[PDB]
Amino acid sequence: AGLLDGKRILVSGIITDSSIAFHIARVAQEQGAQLVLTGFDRLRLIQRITDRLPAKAPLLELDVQNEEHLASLAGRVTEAIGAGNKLDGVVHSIGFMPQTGMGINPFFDAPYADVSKGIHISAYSYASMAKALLPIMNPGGSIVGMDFDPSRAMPAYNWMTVAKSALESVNRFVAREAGKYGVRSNLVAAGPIRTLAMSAIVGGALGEEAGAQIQLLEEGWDQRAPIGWNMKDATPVAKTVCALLSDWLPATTGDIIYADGGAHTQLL
Amino acid sequence: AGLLDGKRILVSGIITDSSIAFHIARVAQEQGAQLVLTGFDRLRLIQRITDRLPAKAPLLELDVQNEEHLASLAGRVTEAIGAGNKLDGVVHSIGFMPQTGMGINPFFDAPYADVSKGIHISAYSYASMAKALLPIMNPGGSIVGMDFDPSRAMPAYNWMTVAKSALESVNRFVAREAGKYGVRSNLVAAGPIRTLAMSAIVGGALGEEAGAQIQLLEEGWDQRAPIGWNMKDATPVAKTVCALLSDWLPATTGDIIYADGGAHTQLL
Amino acid sequence: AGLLDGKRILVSGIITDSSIAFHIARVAQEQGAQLVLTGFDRLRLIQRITDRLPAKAPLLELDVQNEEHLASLAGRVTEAIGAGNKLDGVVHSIGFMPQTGMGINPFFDAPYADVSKGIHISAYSYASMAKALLPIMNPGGSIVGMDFDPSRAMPAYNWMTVAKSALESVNRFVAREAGKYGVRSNLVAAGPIRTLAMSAIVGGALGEEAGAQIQLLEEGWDQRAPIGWNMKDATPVAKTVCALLSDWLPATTGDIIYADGGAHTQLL
Amino acid sequence: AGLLDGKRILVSGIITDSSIAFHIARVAQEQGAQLVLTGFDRLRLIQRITDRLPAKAPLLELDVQNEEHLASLAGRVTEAIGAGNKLDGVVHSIGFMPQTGMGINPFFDAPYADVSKGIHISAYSYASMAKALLPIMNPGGSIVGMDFDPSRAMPAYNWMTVAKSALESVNRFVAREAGKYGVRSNLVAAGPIRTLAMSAIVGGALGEEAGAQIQLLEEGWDQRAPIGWNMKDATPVAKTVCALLSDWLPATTGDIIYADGGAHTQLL
Ligand SMILES: NC(=O)c1ccc[n+]([C@@H]2O[C@H](COP(=O)([O-])OP(=O)(O)OC[C@H]3O[C@@H](n4cnc5c(N)ncnc54)[C@H](O)[C@@H]3O)[C@@H](O)[C@H]2O)c1
Ligand SMILES: NC(=O)c1ccc[n+]([C@@H]2O[C@H](COP(=O)([O-])OP(=O)(O)OC[C@H]3O[C@@H](n4cnc5c(N)ncnc54)[C@H](O)[C@@H]3O)[C@@H](O)[C@H]2O)c1
Ligand SMILES: NC(=O)c1ccc[n+]([C@@H]2O[C@H](COP(=O)([O-])OP(=O)(O)OC[C@H]3O[C@@H](n4cnc5c(N)ncnc54)[C@H](O)[C@@H]3O)[C@@H](O)[C@H]2O)c1
Ligand SMILES: NC(=O)c1ccc[n+]([C@@H]2O[C@H](COP(=O)([O-])OP(=O)(O)OC[C@H]3O[C@@H](n4cnc5c(N)ncnc54)[C@H](O)[C@@H]3O)[C@@H](O)[C@H]2O)c1
Ligand SMILES: O=C(NCc1cccnc1)NC1CCN(c2ncccn2)CC1
Ligand SMILES: O=C(NCc1cccnc1)NC1CCN(c2ncccn2)CC1
Ligand SMILES: O=C(NCc1cccnc1)NC1CCN(c2ncccn2)CC1
Ligand SMILES: O=C(NCc1cccnc1)NC1CCN(c2ncccn2)CC1
Repeated sequence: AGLLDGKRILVSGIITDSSIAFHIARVAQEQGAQLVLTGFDRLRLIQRITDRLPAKAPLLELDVQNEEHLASLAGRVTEAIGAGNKLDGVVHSIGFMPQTGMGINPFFDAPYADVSKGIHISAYSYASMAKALLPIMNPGGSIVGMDFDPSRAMPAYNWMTVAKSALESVNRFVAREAGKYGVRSNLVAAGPIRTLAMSAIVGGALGEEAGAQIQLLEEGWDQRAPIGWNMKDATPVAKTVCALLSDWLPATTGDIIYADGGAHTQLL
Repeated sequence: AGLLDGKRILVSGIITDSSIAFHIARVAQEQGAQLVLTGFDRLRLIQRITDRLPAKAPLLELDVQNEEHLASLAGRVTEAIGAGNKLDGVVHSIGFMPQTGMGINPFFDAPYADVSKGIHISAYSYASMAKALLPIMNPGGSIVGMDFDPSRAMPAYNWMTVAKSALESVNRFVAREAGKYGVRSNLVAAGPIRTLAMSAIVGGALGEEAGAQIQLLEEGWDQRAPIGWNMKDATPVAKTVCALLSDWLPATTGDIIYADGGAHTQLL
Repeated sequence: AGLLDGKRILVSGIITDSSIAFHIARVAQEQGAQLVLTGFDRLRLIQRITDRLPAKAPLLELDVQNEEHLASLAGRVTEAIGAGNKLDGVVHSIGFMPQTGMGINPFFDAPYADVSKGIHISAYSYASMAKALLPIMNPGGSIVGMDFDPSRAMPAYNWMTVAKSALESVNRFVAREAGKYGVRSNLVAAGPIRTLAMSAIVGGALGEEAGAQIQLLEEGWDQRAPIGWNMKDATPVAKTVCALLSDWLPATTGDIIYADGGAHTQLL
Repeated sequence: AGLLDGKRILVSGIITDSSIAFHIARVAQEQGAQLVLTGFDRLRLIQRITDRLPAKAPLLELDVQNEEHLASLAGRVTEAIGAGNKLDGVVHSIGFMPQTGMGINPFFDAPYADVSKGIHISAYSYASMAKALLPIMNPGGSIVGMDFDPSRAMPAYNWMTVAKSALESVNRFVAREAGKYGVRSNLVAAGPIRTLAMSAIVGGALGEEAGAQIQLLEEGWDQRAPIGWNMKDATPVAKTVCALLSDWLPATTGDIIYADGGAHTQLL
């Protein structure tokens, strides 16, 4: 009798046990959803990590920059869920920006080849995934992507902020296409989460200046948030994604839900 | 095993069977919530209307302009739910603007005494209700109010648009105070709903010009909405309010959720 | 050969030599404008203060809460500028909120009579002034009001923030009416300025807590602003108001121009 | 005694007599500015077109995708304005999106190679130009770029809307870097202008459906604008760019000024 009882949902973006997608997958399974998982490059690691989920789920390879992977995706998902069955939900939890684009060097020194790779994976792929999966989605379905509020500039995040501004625009166009299938498209703008990569940045992987800036930036959320913010807890973010995958927000599309403790609503 | 199983929720704003609050109350009861209702002026009518809800609920008198009604509210609610029990949710579904403020005459011709009455009932009362009820709310609780997107000016809505801009500001301050109690505060910005008063305006109760403008304004929503908009169906709005009252959006506060078919995200 | 050569402009809001309106008036006169000034309550003080402006200007009494003052305003201005002449510009630099509404006590403890007085003077009066003066304004004319960004909640500003949210909504409706006369209506959202009242608040006139919060709040602007922010210098704000009064922003109306050093565009 | 008397300004983006940059260049020269022009690919055509400007100006070749052109730009500008002299202003009026990205085919059918080329020219190049020219800019200087409001999705504009969302984000980061030189960075969001390319689209160059959608979209501006909108008149847009290049908006940076007749402030 869970929130997502009987729903078939595809979850992308698991790489480690600290991935936001790992927590989305765990909460969705606790709420009765039947999952299909997609992974990039390190498939042996991803299978070993996902063995720790409450229930066993099939794992499919998906590199969003690979045209062949995207062209065969719908057929591979149909084989995993069985003929005559369709998806009720899709979770995009994919992001990447080369070090040159995220504070290892000044904003002006990031080459366009690096920025373009980052925009392909972080923004264009949201449209790529919707194109591939909408023909195998049921009416009343839901597509959810992960965002980080880019309305104002900030230190070190640099070109990844630009990629998120592009993603928010892409989401509004995806909602127009998804609407024809009776499917909603929305993003969850989360507060900062201490994943393995974020902890490494704070530890100085992109230089001391960038590390100090990210640490101070992350600390501002708990101070501003009227209900506080715990960067070591991904469960409130996972619950918000599940709310959008459910039948309980049926009139919301092309939109952004903020799971940030209310920090974006307060100046100080 | 409903979305709101075991929750004690106060619902204000029922006047007829077409009130948005009537639909919020019905959905909340179908989802296992135990309600307390508040009504203004026509208590015999409200009792007769609420006899049609799935379950019987106690009805309390509340005029938000009456200081005595607000001062005794917490004690009257405690008597209705029993000593030692507290509320888990509060629904503000209250609004009013005199005819002079809503298109019966030009924008510049509305006297301040009329505008002030409208702002008292539609915006200040959101803070009044939170002040009265937060001392009897449990941690993890939720306060929800009804909004109509006022970010851009529009024909005929006139000073009620100004009252909604004030309400959105009030909501951000209420979230600061509610946070100290472990309580969230949010608004649902709904698309237009054909209540008795809205149908009367379309029928020309505020003059032909205002009626023609409101009819054309309301018709724009379904055209712009990627998933469409049915002004004769309040159920998607009621479901969204219940989503905010639940434990499934635990990191959202001082915010606005749009239940408008995605119309605010599209230009044409 | 100044920016405003030959223009007839009404400037409201002068009380002391630290008033934002005093600096707007000085810059407008240096740029060739012919002024008419309006003052409230302390007319002997205002005449003595305005004797320090580069040129002598007629001073008229205007209490925005007084219906008689507003009804006679157009006739009194016509007498001052001469029959057959009209205004090219209007500056609204009026604001007030009782101490109960600005941090001397908690947000929930401000009585509605006090909040209503504050909203009348700070927001409704923008519509009152436009109603009185549009019949004596030339096509190509400009109305400008003073704003303080209220999109996010902040400590101590409390109900004055709510009044500014209402003012921004009022400005969008005033633009609809002013457009029929070929007149623009806009607001300037300024960064914090150390006027006599603001210095007194920092000095603890509204209590130590409010003073400490306002001081820290004000200090954040210079840190966030890419070009910095000097709270002791009103000249950049006065120049921005003159830009809107000129013929150089002819396609901007119902809008907000930010003269805050770019602080609102940066998170940290 | 013009608005820009004695200022040295670089203007990019002239291709025909209908280019927005042609009108910016003409108004800047009428206001006393000394110009340097940059052109792409068709240099013989651009020289012939710019012979019609009020004053003769040097023309330099600049393809924003060419690393060599950008590396030599500052030296070539210094040679044109003379040693010991620096620029006071820079105008970015550059945009491009392949037909696949602007309605000749569905949104999902635009290949990433085409979208990436469009984002390089329309958004990344704003950062490229600032990097090349800031070392030869005077304190008090100004950088201005051209925008088209992308906050909401719209028919046919498709991936060019996504490119504008990226440009707005880039502008906020450019303001951080430019601030170190005492230079402002802002965008002008203009209403639709009937350039040669826009007239060809309305005439069906990108298919009948796209043409019909663009014509209806463009027609909405004049209806919504409180002061109206003339798509055949670029002079109000050129005046707004000159206002930002002047000393009259000295506290505005990382921002957007809307020269759209106030259309973005009104729903209907
Ligand atoms: N961590 C935070 O503070 C935070 C906050 C808000 C939003 N987000 C967003 O949440 C999402 C998930 O990030 P995360 O923080 O969990 O980090 P993560 O490293 O755990 O997840 C990112 C995922 O992207 C995948 N990926 C990269 N390139 C790919 C490609 N070519 N094809 C397919 N998959 C590819 C990686 O394999 C990985 O699984 C991202 O969109 C991120 O921007 C993160
Ligand atoms: N109908 C729409 O199109 C629409 C759309 C979005 C939001 N809303 C908002 O939803 C809310 C509910 O409105 P509705 O459309 O259901 O209409 P409604 O007439 O059914 O409800 C408004 C309620 O306000 C109550 N009220 C008025 N003055 C009061 C006072 N002094 N004290 C206490 N209660 C008082 C009335 O008794 C009534 O129950 C309002 O805030 C309205 O602005 C309506
Ligand atoms: N000082 C700041 O930090 C700051 C920043 C942004 C915006 N503002 C705004 O600028 C405007 C001017 O304020 P200021 O800071 O120069 O302070 P101020 O005290 O010098 O000016 C406010 C003016 O309002 C007038 N006023 C009050 N009640 C009135 C009434 N009933 N009728 C007519 N006039 C009345 C006062 O006489 C005074 O001249 C206000 O709208 C204020 O909110 C101030
Ligand atoms: N026309 C409108 O309705 C409208 C409205 C708002 C904003 N804009 C924006 O105004 C700007 C100017 O466009 P326009 O409408 O005057 O059209 P336009 O065709 O006259 O100008 C665009 C310019 O971009 C140049 N360009 C293209 N690729 C280039 C490259 N690789 N290197 C250098 N220059 C390159 C072209 O040569 C041309 O001069 C664009 O950013 C456009 O998006 C246009
Ligand atoms: O989006 C975020 N974090 C949000 C944030 C911003 C500021 C402060 N705290 C948190 N992280 C993603 C994670 C995936 N990516 C990545 N991972 C590995 C290598 C390269 N890139 C891109 C960045
Ligand atoms: O907020 C709305 N409607 C939203 C809307 C706007 C534009 C087009 N369609 C819908 N209605 C409320 C209802 C309660 N009020 C009221 N009721 C009775 C008498 C006076 N006022 C105030 C107005
Ligand atoms: O709007 C402002 N200041 C903006 C601000 C906000 C936060 C930090 N720094 C600056 N001041 C006005 C001034 C006129 N008013 C007033 N004056 C006298 C007595 C009562 N009220 C109302 C408030
Ligand atoms: O940005 C605009 N127009 C704004 C607009 C949007 C919707 C309705 N009316 C106007 N035009 C530019 C012009 C330069 N570009 C271009 N030119 C030639 C070939 C390819 N691309 C890119 C598009």
